[PDB]
Amino acid sequence: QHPSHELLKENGFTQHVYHKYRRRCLNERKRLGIGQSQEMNTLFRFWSFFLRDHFNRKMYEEFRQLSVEDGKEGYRYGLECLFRFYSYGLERKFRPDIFKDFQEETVKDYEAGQLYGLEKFWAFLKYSKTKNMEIEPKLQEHLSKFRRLE
Ligand SMILES: Cn1c[n+]([C@@H]2O[C@H](COP(=O)(O)OP(=O)(O)OP(=O)(O)OC[C@H]3O[C@@H](n4ccc(N)nc4=O)[C@H](O)[C@@H]3O)[C@@H](O)[C@H]2O)c2nc(N)[nH]c(=O)c21
Repeated sequence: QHPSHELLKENGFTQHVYHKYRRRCLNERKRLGIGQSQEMNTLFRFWSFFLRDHFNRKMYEEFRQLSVEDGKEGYRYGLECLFRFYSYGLERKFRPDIFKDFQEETVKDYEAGQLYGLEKFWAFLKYSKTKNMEIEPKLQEHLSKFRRLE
């Protein structure tokens, strides 16, 4: 029924349906204001799921850009979506450039006094089969807090 749900089905993504849906969502974000469009929220959640299995760089960059913007104004649903995309998507297909972004946004989340991102990162490490991942020294320190909860 909802365009996000059509777009998420088996070979259900079409460009004209997505372009229409996106534009309305982004239009309603500007008209009503950040964090005040529920249709925009459906797009954060479409992106979180879609990009796990049909990654596209430009769509990823808008997702990350718009969710980081929302997060600084105080609306964290997009960032929560972003962090799930990182944690579940990098488990499907590891991409070292996306992994570096994941580290950058997690260290930012933690420096803001939040734990949602840091826990998704720890959870990625517990579930992932990727080997010889390079973890930033700063982030390695913050994760060191969860070893005590062992
Ligand atoms: C099996 N599992 C558990 N975790 C992570 O480990 C910690 C403890 O897990 P849980 O207690 O069960 O969730 P919890 O209640 O604590 O918080 P939560 O709200 O659930 O965040 C997670 C949210 O992912 C959404 N969602 C769900 C299903 C799906 N297909 N997509 C989703 O996107 C959904 O919305 C969900 O709620 C949490 O950090 C949790 O994320 C994992 N992480 C990775 N990479 N892979 C995993 O196979 C895995």
